[PDB]
Amino acid sequence: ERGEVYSEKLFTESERTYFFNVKENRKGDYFLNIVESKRSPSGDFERHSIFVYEENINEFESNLLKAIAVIKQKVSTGSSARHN
Amino acid sequence: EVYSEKLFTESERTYFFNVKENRKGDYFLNIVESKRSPSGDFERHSIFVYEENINEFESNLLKAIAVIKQKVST
Ligand SMILES: [Mg+2]
Repeated sequence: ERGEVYSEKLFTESERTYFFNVKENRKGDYFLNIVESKRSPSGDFERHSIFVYEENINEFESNLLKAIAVIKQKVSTGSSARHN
Repeated sequence: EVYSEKLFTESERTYFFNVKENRKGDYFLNIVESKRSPSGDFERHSIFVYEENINEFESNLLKAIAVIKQKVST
């Protein structure tokens, strides 16, 4: 697909499915498009879409990594330890 | 609300990076894009990611971002 540089889909075990897209504009600049597609209880599809331009990618990335770190800090890990 | 950071840009787009806690105590990420219309009204685009999907969401986001970062350094 012309104008579409990269596209990946992520299914989850929840009603949320994500798309990670890299598109090219008229000038040849790239931009990111993150889409969440949520299936409502009724069966309708809600699409939430965020755009990030080439110029703000670095800051977007470092801020994403900082927010995710807060969650990764919280989450319980793999640990003679016996689970279940 | 566990964490909240705002990213201003030199454009009509502002981003929010939020970490919230639900009833159960599970964390979730919320990425918000605030788009400023010429009139002065704000468009809010919001994405939620549950704790259990955070690793896969992050690695997929980083793979897409890397594609852009590789272009700009070429
Ligand atoms: Mg699913």
